Amino acid sequence: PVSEKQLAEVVANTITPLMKAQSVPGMAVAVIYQGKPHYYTFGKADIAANKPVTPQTLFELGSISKTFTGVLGGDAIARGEISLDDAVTRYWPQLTGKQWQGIRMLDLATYTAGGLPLQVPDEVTDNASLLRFYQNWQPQWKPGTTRLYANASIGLFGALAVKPSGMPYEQAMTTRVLKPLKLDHTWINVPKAEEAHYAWGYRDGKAVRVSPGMLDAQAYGVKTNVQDMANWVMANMAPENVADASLKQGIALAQSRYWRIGSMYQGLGWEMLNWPVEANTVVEGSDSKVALAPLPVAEVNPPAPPVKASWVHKTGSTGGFGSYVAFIPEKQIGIVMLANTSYPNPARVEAAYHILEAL
Ligand SMILES: *C(=O)/C(=C/C)[C@@H]1NC(C(=O)O)=C2[C@@H](OC)CCC[C@@H]21
Repeated sequence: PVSEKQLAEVVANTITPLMKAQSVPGMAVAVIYQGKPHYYTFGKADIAANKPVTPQTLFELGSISKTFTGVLGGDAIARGEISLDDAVTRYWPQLTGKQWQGIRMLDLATYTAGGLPLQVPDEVTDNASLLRFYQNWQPQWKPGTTRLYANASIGLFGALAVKPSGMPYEQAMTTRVLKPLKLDHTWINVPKAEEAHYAWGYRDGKAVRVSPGMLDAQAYGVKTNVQDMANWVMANMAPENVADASLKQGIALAQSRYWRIGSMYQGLGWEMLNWPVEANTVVEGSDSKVALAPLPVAEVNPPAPPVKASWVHKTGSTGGFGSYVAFIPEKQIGIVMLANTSYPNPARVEAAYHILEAL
């Protein structure tokens, strides 16, 4: 098999050149292999302070936060609280606009509502304005025909999905996903006492961190360390090991195939491609020109339950952070790459593929 010594060389020889080429200050990596996570840390979390990256350093996950959103939703579905086939309106009777008529919770969850934009406008600062926004939105496409990557879409699915529980989103997440999985250093809002662990992001020489915004916890506001993230990946890769019945089901639902777009399949948060898949196919869908383009979908009805022979992944970025996670259930291997610099997505998947290919 692969030796620990060999794995360390593979990780160092892949990660060290990447950091130098992409000028990334710090990086924390976890490689899941043979039932155990292996940690590798590099560089700095804060240049000014000269603080090294450690397995406790907190990185902004950006869109990888959507995997937590998906699982939390799947768990609510498994509890009988929500259904993906339900009209959005069942959860928001105030959304009276007739354009929402045939739009389901599935569409919000999978960016398939019909043209919801990338971001919730900055002018949207509260509930009543959020209503104004969706109420005046005019869909470019009919529901279930076009996938357009949007925080305005999945962010609303997140808010609405926790409504029947009676709990605010943050408490629903902590109570039903984070605490049971022992993700004690995973935060939507980082306490004052945990702040010294929070790395600084770096853009083009400026120290940066994520700013607030409507539906941020649902779409891009989660921060964690590489330990919690490795254990999160391990729960999603092997949910047979998750004791909570509905949480086990929610994990499955988030890795289920709802739509096919080219060579990939849309889940709830997670995205998948059939394994074996070559690097060039994964890398080519990594591009922003592609990731952000509106594309037609082929519906999978009924949705297909998780398939073990899959490359499941998700990229995430904020102004100062660049993260990526990928695992193959069939092979029980996975990788987590957290970084305090948003470097090119294709570079992320290339390195992840190369090291996983070594296993
Ligand atoms: C998820 O990480 C995410 C939310 C939409 C990040 N948004 C942005 C952005 O700058 O608007 C990026 C881009 O990386 C350039 C494009 C894909 C999504 C991500």
